[PDB]
Amino acid sequence: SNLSDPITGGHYENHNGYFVYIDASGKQVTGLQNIDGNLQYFDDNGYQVKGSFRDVNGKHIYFDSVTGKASSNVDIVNGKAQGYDAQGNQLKKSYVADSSGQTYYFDGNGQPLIGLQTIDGNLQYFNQQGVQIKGGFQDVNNKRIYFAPNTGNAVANTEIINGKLQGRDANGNQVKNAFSKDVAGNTFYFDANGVMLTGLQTISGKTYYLDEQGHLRKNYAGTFNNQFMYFDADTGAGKTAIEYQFDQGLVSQSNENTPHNAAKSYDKSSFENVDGYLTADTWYRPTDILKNGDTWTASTETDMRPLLMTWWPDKQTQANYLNFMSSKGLGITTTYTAATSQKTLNDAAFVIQTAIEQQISLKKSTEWLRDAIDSFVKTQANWNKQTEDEAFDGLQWLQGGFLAYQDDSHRTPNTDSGNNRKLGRQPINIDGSKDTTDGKGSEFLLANDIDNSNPIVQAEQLNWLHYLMNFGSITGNNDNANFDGIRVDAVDNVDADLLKIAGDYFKALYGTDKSDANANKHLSILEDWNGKDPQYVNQQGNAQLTMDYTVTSQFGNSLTHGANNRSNMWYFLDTGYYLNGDLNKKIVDKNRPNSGTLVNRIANSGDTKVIPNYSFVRAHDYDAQDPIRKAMIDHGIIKNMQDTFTFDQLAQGMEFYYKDQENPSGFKKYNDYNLPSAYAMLLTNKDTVPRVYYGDMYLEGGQYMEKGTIYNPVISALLKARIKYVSGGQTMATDSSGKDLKDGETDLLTSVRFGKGIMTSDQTTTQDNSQDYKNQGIGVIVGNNPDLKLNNDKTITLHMGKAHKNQLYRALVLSNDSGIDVYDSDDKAPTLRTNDNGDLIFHKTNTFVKQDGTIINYEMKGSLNALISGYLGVWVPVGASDSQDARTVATESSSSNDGSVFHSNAALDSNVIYEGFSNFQAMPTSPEQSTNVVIATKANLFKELGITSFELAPQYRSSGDTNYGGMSFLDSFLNNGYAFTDRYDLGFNKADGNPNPTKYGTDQDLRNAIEALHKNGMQAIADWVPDQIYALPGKEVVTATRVDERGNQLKDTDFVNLLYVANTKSSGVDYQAKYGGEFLDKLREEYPSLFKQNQVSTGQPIDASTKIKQWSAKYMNGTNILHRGAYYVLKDWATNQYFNIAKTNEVFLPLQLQNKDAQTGFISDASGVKYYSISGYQAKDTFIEDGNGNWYYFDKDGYMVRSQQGENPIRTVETSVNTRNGNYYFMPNGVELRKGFGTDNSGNVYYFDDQGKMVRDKYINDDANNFYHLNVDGTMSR
Ligand SMILES: [Ca+2]
Repeated sequence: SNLSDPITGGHYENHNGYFVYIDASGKQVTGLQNIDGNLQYFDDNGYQVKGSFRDVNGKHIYFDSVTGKASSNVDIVNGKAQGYDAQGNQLKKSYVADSSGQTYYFDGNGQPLIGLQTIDGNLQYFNQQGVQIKGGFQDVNNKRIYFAPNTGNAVANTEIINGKLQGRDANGNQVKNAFSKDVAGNTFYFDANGVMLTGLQTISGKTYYLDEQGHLRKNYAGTFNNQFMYFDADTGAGKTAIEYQFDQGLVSQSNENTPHNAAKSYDKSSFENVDGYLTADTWYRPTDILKNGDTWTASTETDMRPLLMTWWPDKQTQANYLNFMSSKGLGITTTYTAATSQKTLNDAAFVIQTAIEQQISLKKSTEWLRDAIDSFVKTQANWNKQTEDEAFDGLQWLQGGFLAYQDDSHRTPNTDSGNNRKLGRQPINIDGSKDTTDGKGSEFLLANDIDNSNPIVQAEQLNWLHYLMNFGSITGNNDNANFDGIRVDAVDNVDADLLKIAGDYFKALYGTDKSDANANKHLSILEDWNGKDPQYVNQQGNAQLTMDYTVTSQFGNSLTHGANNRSNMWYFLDTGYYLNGDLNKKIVDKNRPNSGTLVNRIANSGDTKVIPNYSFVRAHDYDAQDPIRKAMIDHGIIKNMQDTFTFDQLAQGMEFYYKDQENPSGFKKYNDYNLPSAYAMLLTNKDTVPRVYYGDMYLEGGQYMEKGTIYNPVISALLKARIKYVSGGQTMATDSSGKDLKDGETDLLTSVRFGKGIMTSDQTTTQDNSQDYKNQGIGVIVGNNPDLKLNNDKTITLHMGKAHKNQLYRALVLSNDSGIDVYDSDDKAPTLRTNDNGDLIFHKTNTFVKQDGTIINYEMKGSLNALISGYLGVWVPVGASDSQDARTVATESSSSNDGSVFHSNAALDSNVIYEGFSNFQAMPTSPEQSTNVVIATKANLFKELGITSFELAPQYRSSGDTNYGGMSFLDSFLNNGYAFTDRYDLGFNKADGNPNPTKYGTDQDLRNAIEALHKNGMQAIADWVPDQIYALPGKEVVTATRVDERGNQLKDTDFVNLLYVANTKSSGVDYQAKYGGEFLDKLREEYPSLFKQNQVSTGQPIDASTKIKQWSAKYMNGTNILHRGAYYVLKDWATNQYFNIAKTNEVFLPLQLQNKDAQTGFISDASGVKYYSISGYQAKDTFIEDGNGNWYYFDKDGYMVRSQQGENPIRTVETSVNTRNGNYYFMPNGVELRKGFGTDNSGNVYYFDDQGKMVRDKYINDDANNFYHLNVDGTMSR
């Protein structure tokens, strides 16, 4: 178990080059101590010991030289070596490696073994001091033995004696007249004189080829005797490759059972199917049924049987089916291989059929068989994800990989999109001009990706958008229960036309381009992560607000992420904005490489036009999802981030996450540092709409608003202070000039706001002579160094401005060693008065006086606790009225002719968005505690924090645990609303009348929540989620290619243009059917131009001429891989045609099923070799694999390709299956060379890969460390 009980909550300190550990108590630690799972030791002075042994109790414990952690070592004790484990026990009969990477083996007495030894059946050598010889020869006994580099085990090896290679075996004896290897893995042959042989050699009646170096060449084809010869993969022995290796002659399969097992009918009646095609788990209606295994009786429509009882795609599958069903008690357990004769396999299928009919009679059911078939099917690579090339790079990380659907009118016309499906039309690639680069958008994200490039689908997205912005009017005839603005989810993963469609809709219906008051009545945001999206959005007129990741990113590097090494606060300034960082001169740099922060705040007087934006520190999807899961992983609750977790599992993890977040130590493993300081900056910045995350205010798990966070009071104060004081111009500075700090420099950031009409440091009074400014403005000081101590001389200054000369200021918020104090009003806080120039001066030590109460002492000291790791001071002017409001109302006048919607100014800055949900909330324990019920009772609270818009979670009904194939995502099983089946169901009752809330409550709860926010003068934001939809219940057959997030075919995939069963069709009787397209006709009549205006990506306008009441594949770009297999849709290998039964004039079935004679096997004729598949058809223009694993290609004429004498064996193949195109090497018996070198008629050597294709223009490596190069023309330079 444990040598010492663990301790937590104490910091490590370093004194005089040594680590000390100080307890939670504040006590220095001596002796052996398990601290946070690591066993460590401190001597009597309290210093930590590293790379030395210490004696505690009966244990001799070594501690590591880097970490000081207890680990195994060997100590020379008195005269002798003795091994020790991590717990300090002398080891017996065990290997141990010491500090220097040497290995000993200690015996029963603890004494190391010396000399030659056999251990666990391994021969090893030890030097006279007991050390293990590794990676060298050694003359023990008469003999000479080589010992392996890591194991130290005896192995054959070669060395160069004099000038000639010699071979040494495992026993240390030289090798004479035999094959022997070397450590690398090369085989040589050594003659009677000991000397290695070269070239072509015949020994023991067999011929081997040794190259110039003497290496035995296996799986090597070439013309050695002026006649072809292929050298074996097993032993390298030469075969003439004249003998055919296929073991299956042409045989007829028809017999007495064929007419009985044939299909009753060739159509959808007698065959289970998808769009006419058949699947591996298809059941069919045979003409007759061998009831009970005795008597054949005509079948009744309900007597369905599995196709795999009677037919198989190939012999391998047949043999596997037989072996699998056998193991389940259905007959003699059989070891069948593809090599087993076809007659034998078919006979064995029938004894299994008989047994099947017996267990059907015995059980009076077929469900046991459904489960047996289903299980067997998943076993086969062609019918599972093994042929789907699961990958996790990029967005594939979420669900394991994507399939892009194709326009294929010949095979899958229902699924044809009518030449739509333009992928990756993100803002920067809206016109496809970056399709060949990484600037093509990652169109595929999650689930079923909707084709937003299709005009018809674009119209439907507008219908949905109308439905949300009139939700209340339509669903409750309540014109006060309507959403006011939107958030556009996943901007970079959809067609950017949607932004224009949304923008123009808002223009038409609300005149958002007419005034700031109209625009700001419908606050709308974008989830737009690309670093070039801000500038796009601004070119297109800011119809929705861009995020400002530049500021969120800098919070990450300078405050929020990591215990120690953080970027300086200097980086917030982006001094590069000005030429030569001339803060003195302030000349703007007109021509920089598109870099830096979106809005400069060094001296922002409102004089330069800037891009309007929202900003945040954290989000429901930023710094939440990963930490919450890392916490679960760290405590063994789940293994992987994509792992499925239950709600209970989430709750347990959440308890650790909370413990870490509130940790008094001040260290955070999963959670973010300095959130209060980050909000202090977020909430005082000019030219932004800040957004506040629910999960920084309340705890992210459990019930909605169940418990506030420790940050709540500080952030609540900042929010109320923002209403009272935050207006006017801004400045921002740091006691720093770059990455590195000079002697006095603290790297403390100073951010100031001046008051309503005050735009600069030196401005003394407003132009309009308003006095509002005097009691407004704010001062913020922040640091990222919890070990910050000022020099005695040093002074830190807030330039509150020449509009605030001689004024008294009081603290709103001040940090200290146990927390951050919050001062709710002037009387309770320390005051400090500004000088003649308007500066508040601060020293290492300060003596502040309260306005009436007392004298206060306060040090400018970095602190470390749960609320901060650094410094935070905020100061406000005393004398602020109780109802003082510094905000600017938005003006109804047409201020701008620029065409733009949003404008960054004091009015827009007066808004605050509250993102009011967390993805990790628990499900409501009762209807009364549902989020939207709570929001209604609590609307008041947010009015007083200055929230002007409430961003509600997506209200769409969760797809839940439903999972038709593939990886489920956390959105779905956590019911957060981002994963949904029905876009229009926002919590309606079941059709039987029973309640059916979402995670957030019923549809009435939502309308009440929205109204309540309007009664308190707040807007409601709808989450618009056009990228995807989950768990569609209806199957269709699509043509699919395996693709990465950008829709580019994976480099090494056979999955190209294959038929696949996907879940793409909606129920048709859901709320998408009720409300789909219903509002478009009214909209076209009222606002024609929306439907006549051309969209950029398509050159076309949106098309409301077709309505979408039911989703189906034709409106989709693709899906995450569904784990069904590349050939779950059944196909004949010979002709490559897929089976179908939809229309009687174009039926294709295996011939057995139509009571015709199916012949199968290889048959020679005067012209060449032919092959017939199990379904009875001739192989033409296709690759075919025999029962022994050999591959062949059959040409257009139906003949196996084979090399002729004196002619080039390399052939260029062009097939119906395009992926297989390439240069192949076929032997005289037609076998394809794979994973090996092949000589042409002229002596040039080429290499052919795992699948037989020639490899060109690359270096190729070998298991024995041999390197070769292949030229562009294919030849091997080597
Ligand atoms: Ca997409």
